[PDB]
Amino acid sequence: RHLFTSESVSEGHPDKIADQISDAILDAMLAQDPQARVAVETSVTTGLVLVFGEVSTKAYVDIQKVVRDTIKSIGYVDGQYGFDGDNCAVLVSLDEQSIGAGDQGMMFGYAINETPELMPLPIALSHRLMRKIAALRKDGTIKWLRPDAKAQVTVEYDEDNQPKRIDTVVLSTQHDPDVDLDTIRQTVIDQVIKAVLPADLLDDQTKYLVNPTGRFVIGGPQGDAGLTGRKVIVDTYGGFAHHGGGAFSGKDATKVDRSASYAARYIAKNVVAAGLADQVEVQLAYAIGVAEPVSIAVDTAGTGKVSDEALINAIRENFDLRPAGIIKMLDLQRPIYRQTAAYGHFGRTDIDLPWEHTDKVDALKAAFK
Amino acid sequence: RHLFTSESVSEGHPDKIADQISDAILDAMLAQDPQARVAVETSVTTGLVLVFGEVSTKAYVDIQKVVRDTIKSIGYVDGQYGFDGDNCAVLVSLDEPLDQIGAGDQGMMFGYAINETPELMPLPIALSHRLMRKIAALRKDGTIKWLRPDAKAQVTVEYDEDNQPKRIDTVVLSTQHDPDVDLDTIRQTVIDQVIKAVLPADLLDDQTKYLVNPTGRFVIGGPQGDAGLTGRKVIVDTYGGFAHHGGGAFSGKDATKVDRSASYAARYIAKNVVAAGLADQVEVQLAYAIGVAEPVSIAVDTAGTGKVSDEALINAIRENFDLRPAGIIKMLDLQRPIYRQTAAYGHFGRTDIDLPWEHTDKVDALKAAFK
Amino acid sequence: ERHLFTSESVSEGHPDKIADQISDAILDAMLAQDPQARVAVETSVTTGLVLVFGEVSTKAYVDIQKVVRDTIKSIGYVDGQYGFDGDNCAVLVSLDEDQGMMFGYAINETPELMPLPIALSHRLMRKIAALRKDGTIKWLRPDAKAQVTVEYDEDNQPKRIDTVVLSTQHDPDVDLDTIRQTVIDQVIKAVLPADLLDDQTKYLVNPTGRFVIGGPQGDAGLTGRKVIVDTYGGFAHHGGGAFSGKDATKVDRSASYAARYIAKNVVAAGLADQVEVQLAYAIGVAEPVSIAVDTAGTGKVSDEALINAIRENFDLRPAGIIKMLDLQRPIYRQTAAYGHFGRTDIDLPWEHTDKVDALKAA
Amino acid sequence: ERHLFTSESVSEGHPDKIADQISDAILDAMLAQDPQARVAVETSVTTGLVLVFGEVSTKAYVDIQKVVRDTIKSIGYVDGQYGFDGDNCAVLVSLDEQSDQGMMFGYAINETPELMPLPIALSHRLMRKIAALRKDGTIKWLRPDAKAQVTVEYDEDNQPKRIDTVVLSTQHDPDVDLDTIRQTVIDQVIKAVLPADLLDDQTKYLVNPTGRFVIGGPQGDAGLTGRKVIVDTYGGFAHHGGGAFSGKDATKVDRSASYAARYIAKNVVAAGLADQVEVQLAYAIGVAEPVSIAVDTAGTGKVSDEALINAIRENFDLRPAGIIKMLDLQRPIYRQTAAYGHFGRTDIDLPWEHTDKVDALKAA
Ligand SMILES: Nc1ncnc2c1ncn2[C@@H]1O[C@H](COP(=O)(O)OP(=O)(O)NP(=O)(O)O)[C@@H](O)[C@H]1O
Ligand SMILES: Nc1ncnc2c1ncn2[C@@H]1O[C@H](COP(=O)(O)OP(=O)(O)NP(=O)(O)O)[C@@H](O)[C@H]1O
Ligand SMILES: [K+]
Ligand SMILES: [K+]
Ligand SMILES: [K+]
Ligand SMILES: [Mg+2]
Ligand SMILES: [Mg+2]
Ligand SMILES: [Mg+2]
Ligand SMILES: [Mg+2]
Ligand SMILES: [Mg+2]
Ligand SMILES: [Mg+2]
Ligand SMILES: [Mg+2]
Ligand SMILES: [Mg+2]
Repeated sequence: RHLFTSESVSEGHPDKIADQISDAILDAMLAQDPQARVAVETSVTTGLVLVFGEVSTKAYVDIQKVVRDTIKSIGYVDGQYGFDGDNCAVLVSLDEQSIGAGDQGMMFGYAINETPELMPLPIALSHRLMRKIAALRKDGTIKWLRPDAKAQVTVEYDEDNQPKRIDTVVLSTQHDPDVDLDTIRQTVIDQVIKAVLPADLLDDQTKYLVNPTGRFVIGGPQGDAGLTGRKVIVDTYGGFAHHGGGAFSGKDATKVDRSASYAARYIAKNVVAAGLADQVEVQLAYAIGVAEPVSIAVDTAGTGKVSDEALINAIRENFDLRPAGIIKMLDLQRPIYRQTAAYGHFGRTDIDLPWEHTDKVDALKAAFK
Repeated sequence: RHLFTSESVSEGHPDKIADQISDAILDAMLAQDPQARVAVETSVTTGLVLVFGEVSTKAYVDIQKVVRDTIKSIGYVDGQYGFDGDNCAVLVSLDEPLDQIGAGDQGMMFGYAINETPELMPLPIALSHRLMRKIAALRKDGTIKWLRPDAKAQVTVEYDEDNQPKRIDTVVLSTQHDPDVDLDTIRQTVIDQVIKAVLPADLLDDQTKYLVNPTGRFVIGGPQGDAGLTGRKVIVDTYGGFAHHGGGAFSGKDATKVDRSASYAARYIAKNVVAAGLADQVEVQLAYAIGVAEPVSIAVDTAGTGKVSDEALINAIRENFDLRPAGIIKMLDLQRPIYRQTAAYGHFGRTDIDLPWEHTDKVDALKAAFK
Repeated sequence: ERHLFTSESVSEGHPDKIADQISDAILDAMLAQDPQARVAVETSVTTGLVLVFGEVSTKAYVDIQKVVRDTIKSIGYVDGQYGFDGDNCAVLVSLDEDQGMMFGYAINETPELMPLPIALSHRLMRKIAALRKDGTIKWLRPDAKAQVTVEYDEDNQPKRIDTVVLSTQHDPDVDLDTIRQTVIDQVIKAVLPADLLDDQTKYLVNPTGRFVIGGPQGDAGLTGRKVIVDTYGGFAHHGGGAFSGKDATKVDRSASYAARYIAKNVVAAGLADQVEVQLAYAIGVAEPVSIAVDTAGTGKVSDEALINAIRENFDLRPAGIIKMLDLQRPIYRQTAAYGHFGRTDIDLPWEHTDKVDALKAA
Repeated sequence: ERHLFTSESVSEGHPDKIADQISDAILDAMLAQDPQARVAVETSVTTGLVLVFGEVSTKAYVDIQKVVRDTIKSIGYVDGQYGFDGDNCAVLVSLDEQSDQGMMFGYAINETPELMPLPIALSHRLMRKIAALRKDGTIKWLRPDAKAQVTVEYDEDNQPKRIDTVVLSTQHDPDVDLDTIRQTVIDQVIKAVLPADLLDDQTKYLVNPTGRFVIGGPQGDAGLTGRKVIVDTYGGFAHHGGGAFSGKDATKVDRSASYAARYIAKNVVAAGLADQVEVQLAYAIGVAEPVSIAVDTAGTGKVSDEALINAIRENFDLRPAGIIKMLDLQRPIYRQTAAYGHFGRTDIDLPWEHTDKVDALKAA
């Protein structure tokens, strides 16, 4: 029985709090200094936010205000949650310091026509569940919802490895303590899960598990811990793709780890959007102090409507893949990163990310003329 | 040109300092309480070690002593380096059949093995690990007294049309050193006593690029200029990006965490399959459901190197491995202090230490399943 | 020119007192299992944070996190609406493994033989706290402060009470007029002696106004930054140690307790109306090398003769003081708020007047 | 019975003084750009750690990390030798952004030219000398952390009769034996600073009686802002309202009125209106002027107490705002006070140590 599970987490999850803080600080600095170099880790545990890293910028930023404001947007805005943007400890250890690649790295991109956003079905549905739960909290539709939430979607795959059905949805949400489990369960199933899962993939055997922990009143960093870059699979493709092993949040586009991974997605997505494959993993190899990627591999899983060598050729001709090139190409020296630090860097329908534009379709179509 | 790069890092790298501390605390507790539940993150920056997490144990452990002792073994001792086990800040924020123990995460875990190396690991990650382990051994036995703990290796292997390892294209190796040694000496010494001591001669040619400390001088390192966190070397810890990920991290977690135990089990499978000659390579894929001991689903990718059916191989695995969380713990004897040693130079492919999930003692069981 | 003198006291809830009580709660925890425990434990508290740091040497097993969080809960920080909570705040722990002057003071201004300003300040903070904790006033929150200005006559006798300033943390659902009338009636008028009050006595309750979030939230607190509050409200001189976080091995603490024990017994015996006792220790000499005494000419006896009675009736060696006052017991958390001296509400050995007959007889 | 009195001072290197200097270095940094800067900055220091925390409200842009690490380097913790280092130690920062019915006491006494009690003054002079000798490189084996305790013997009339005991403990490189440490401190520090006319063959000199002392600063110990208040003031000769100075801008009457109280005491005694005086200021909530001024001359008054209080009300602006203008306190002048005493300073120029109100008081 071919079953595959992917997870996503809300803005409220401690690991995502860390990622959003790291990227909020990045935005704050790019907002004043497009040239800002940034390398900012965040750690969060019971009542604590430690920010630490190197930075090099002309920008003047009140880190405390950025951290506390980020935590408030997420929804931690009164002490009944245990965690509060105004009342939590914030400790800061920042150093201040004011082409060609710096890492001998591998970066991977992926796309697949399983969903309109060209993402695998499990990660895409997980993301849509966390984004819906969050929207329902924030617009005030469900007043008892608290920030921290998690979804795991198990999809059952065919003989052809096509998505046959949805086997299990696990969804856990933080809530006000004045709401009983039966209400939380019925409400999530009805207004979150059944609002987002396509009806044609559900049957009477689909398992819906809401808050299997039971009550979940105190959350965020309170019982738990959270760190920058511990939701890499959530951040990318839910484990459909390979990894060079950087993490994104807290890093400016100077970091090819981040910029080439965005570029790799841009390629994969345009290839599949153009119909040149049903799925493709793009593999970029950089050498230290060589701008151009030293090597480009491509895996279509034999869904390629074109040669592998011919596809690699189209990509070398229509994408600038030098670190500097990618920055100009995707316009990455702008404060666009806080919004990526929850609900996935890839497959985003709710916000406009440059590497999700399908504006290289005509360029690629034309390359076979 | 089909090129593929993997990195490994020394005990001295800040991310690995974090991983070793988290797992040193785990060992300390298992050493007194095999039943110890542990979830311990570590963060390290300039002169600082923050330890934080949940724990539940009958053990009495001096966390400060464990952290400072771990940092000293790594080699940060007697105040030379700017990071020191005796002199650094340490802050601690700690909270306080075999069927019916089912899984807690609705997770995916992956295992991998490939006959590219005797340890049955991909060539890039394996060589990277061997370089960091050699540099470390040479420091610690005192063969090269000017070496400092923090070091990094990136090995680029060139693959032919059939994706077989053709040659070694580039080795990048950066090491921390005493400031009284010039770059030319560092470079010639690393090339001769580390790289040429470890890279198989038959994969080297006059076009192999050796870049040692391409940044230049590297005197202050560890957490000093940098930052390090538990579970930010997951690719280093596993298969150098040859395999897929459910997205746990290992260090700081007791074997109660199926994220860790099933990943160990998945390697044990993959390695025994390939060791038995039932494939040249296999990725093993385990799917667990919340509160179901048995994996709900097992997939297997041989890349058409399978000497046996996929359905028949999955069958042999279900018959010869206990894959219940509790089962894996008994099977691999995981309630022992065996984890500090995994937190640098890879969890997989280890020839220098004895890890249960690296034993090839299920070969005859699997061979026998096809006669 | 009006001879006015002001002293302040602060509640368990004040951030500096939170620090002092945590440091001393950890000390008690260890003495409770190991009377020989050596302890030197500083605490710092700011927005949502408690850093504990210091040296310790003990056979005791103590969960520091549990001690810190339990201390903070007793103080009354027990739900997140206060901003500060024993369950939800950050707790960081950094625990490793004198040629001095000390001063004592006593004065017959109050039955406890303390200066009137510090004594009244302490009684106000102790009453406000009792009223919160027994649930008499449900809208009170932990953090509170009192400043009592006493007017002194010619002869420097307490003539009247000029001003009482009292500021308390409260639930936000209670109006200022209610807070003021309630504190005046159930705290101030319950504690200030009527014979020292007149129609000119100024009562200022929460002159800042509303005060809903407090403790370490807006502020900062450190171990040993309420030394004047802890002692005699500025009537006395200081060698300049602080008490909380230190076992009785620290002569800074033990000799200061001993100095009070002397002063109090001298004045209780009627040998003076007031006395400051001054103890000088030399490094590696058990006995104090020198004892001075200032009666402010209220001495019923010679200074040299009084010093003589003290040398004859008190063991003043560090070891001696520990045995004499039985100081290797967990009795210190109690002292870390509402004053080390003049305590009628708890039993401290250095407040016993059991050496009166010994000094009368001399 | 022998009337003996001991005061201590500590070096820049002592952990409590490291905390005080960091808190005041941050204050200076902000006043340097914003004279109007409101500041309330605590520092804590333990093994390899500096936590900075407090409220602040300023137009100034300050790299706190750079200020902390630079302060620690001046103190002498500079090249990874000592186990505490300005470049290698942890620095954590928790600063919030916002852009008293008190007693304060002053004291002066003609026991020393600076008009300070002899014990605290001599203690300060020993720590300042030990520090100068380290920093100018005269004694290369000295390390930052050091402590002095001076016991003075007093007469029946409480006049300084002699110096009974000097205790001085210094941190040192481990390659130097105790006999060298002792002879060097006695010769180049103690005998360089103690007035010969107060020494006799009974004067006890104890140098490093503890023994070896190679690791110090915050390493084995802990240090906090405002735990050297007696050292910072008058060595226990005076009374205390119970503020601490370092980390606080002059907006804090705790600090500004204490400076003002010293300014008064010193000018009174400098004018010869008394041999010693303790000045006592009482402030009431919402009254700029001190509500009450007491004065204790210990019967050394050459004038009435009521007449002296009158001269003080007529010649000093004692309103919080008044004191700031009077002593020009909205300037970066505070880092220098955070070691070797706020009062009696001969080596630096502090406004509250000027004796420029003598003629005003003489004339009254
Ligand atoms: N001047 C230098 N020259 C060379 N190497 C250095 C220098 N300074 C630091 N390093 C090393 O480079 C490391 C950073 O590499 P890396 O492993 O990428 O860091 P990371 O903090 O784990 N981030 P990332 O891999 O991008 O997700 C440091 O931890 C040191 O090991
Ligand atoms: N004490 C708790 N009570 C209730 N729910 C909790 C508690 N602790 C954790 N959780 C929930 O479980 C989540 C942690 O699970 P997970 O997403 O695996 O995070 P992680 O362990 O921080 N990261 P990783 O190891 O990289 O997979 C929390 O964010 C909550 O959703
Ligand atoms: K966690
Ligand atoms: K880093
Ligand atoms: K101290
Ligand atoms: Mg985590
Ligand atoms: Mg990287
Ligand atoms: Mg890192
Ligand atoms: Mg998980
Ligand atoms: Mg304070
Ligand atoms: Mg002292
Ligand atoms: Mg101390
Ligand atoms: Mg005050």
